[PDB]
Amino acid sequence: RFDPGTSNRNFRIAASDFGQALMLPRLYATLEETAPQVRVTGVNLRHGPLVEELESGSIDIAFGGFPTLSAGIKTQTLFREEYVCVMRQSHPALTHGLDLEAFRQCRHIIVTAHEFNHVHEQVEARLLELLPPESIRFTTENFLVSAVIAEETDVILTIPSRLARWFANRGGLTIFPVPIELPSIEVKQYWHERYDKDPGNIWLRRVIAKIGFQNPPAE
Amino acid sequence: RFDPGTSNRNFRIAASDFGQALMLPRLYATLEETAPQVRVTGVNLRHGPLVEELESGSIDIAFGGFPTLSAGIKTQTLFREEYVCVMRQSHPALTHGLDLEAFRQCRHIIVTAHEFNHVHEQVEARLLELLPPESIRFTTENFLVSAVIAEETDVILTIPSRLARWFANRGGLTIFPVPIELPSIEVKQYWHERYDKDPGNIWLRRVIAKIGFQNPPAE
Ligand SMILES: Oc1c(Cl)cc(Cl)cc1Cl
Ligand SMILES: Oc1c(Cl)cc(Cl)cc1Cl
Repeated sequence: RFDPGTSNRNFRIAASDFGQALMLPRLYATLEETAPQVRVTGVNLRHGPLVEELESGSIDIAFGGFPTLSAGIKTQTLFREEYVCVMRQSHPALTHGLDLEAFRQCRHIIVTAHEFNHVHEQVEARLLELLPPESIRFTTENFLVSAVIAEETDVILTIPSRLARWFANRGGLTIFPVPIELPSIEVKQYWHERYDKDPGNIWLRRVIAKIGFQNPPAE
Repeated sequence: RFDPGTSNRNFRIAASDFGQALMLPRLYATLEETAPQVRVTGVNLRHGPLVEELESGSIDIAFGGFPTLSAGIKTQTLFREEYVCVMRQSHPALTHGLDLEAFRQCRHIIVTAHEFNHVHEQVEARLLELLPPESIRFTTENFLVSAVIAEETDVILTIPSRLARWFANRGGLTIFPVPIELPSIEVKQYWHERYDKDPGNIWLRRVIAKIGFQNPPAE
């Protein structure tokens, strides 16, 4: 039996750093108003098979796009996302703009996700195919790290538009279209069928389904 | 064995997400001007022994504070850091003040570092000791994630002052002293003695030793 109003359960959500930054603030009001002793922990993605973390209960929900989670896994598709490019407000390419070749000759920072089997790996692969190897100056596993490096140096960064907009709304980056075609991605929450009937998991699942991920955090 | 002006070597630096965000932008000018094909990859901290990653050449340099790195390891202490608290400018306790009692009754997000054996674990331990368990609403392994969440919710975040001051520029955090006695920490670069004589490693270490970590990134 799980009662949100009195529980002190610590829920663990596996997600990229941006996924955590997107999710947790949108849980705050719900926690404050209805589950004041419930704790939520964001857990970084690891190389091991995520399905086993979900099966054992060491992760309650995975939040992201995880193409290799299937067998033994239930899902709810939360939203669809598209990629854009960002550069800092004082980037010298802004004076005359970029055609596709000038883009390829700029310096880039890449977020790598193939080691975590996160759907961003599809974009990573396309960028690695597109770009001259010497054009790639930085690599990182974390989205927020790459965004703040783009604010402080002349590197181009290709990222989900929700992440881009968060920084653009604060003044630090400007957004422009990716000059090649990239897939859109589906972001979902995932749980193991072993916990499909668990009252705590069900509660968190349903809370997440109520979240508006295109809007500011409530309250 | 190594010439920076022509090298296409990919150096891997292990660090917290803030450490990566601190380090890489401060390498950019050096790379642009003296080593245009050298790539730098920020690598997240992991639960396994970091000494083995340095030993195997899997990581070139570790950057941060790692109290369990010793046998087989050479270090250079780069700077000392102290902690502060941040809260968003629209947080209620802003006016009241942040006395210890009011601090304890606020909601907190804690950056957990003990699993990575990073020196922030010392501050983590002090907070967990003083705060009631119901005061801790969120946990994350990522400093930048926690800063985004503090910017967007009424949680209090206790962090290195260099992260706080820089992060408070955009968006709107207010910095407070922590009403707890906290140690300062030493930030160092770490390498394995096996690569003490590797010319590529030597070059990168000396570049790092010339960085002003108290100043903005060059350019
Ligand atoms: O991991 C992600 C999540 Cl959960 C959401 C978005 Cl929009 C992007 C990423 Cl990379
Ligand atoms: O990992 C860190 C580094 Cl490398 C530098 C500072 Cl100032 C703080 C942290 Cl948490």
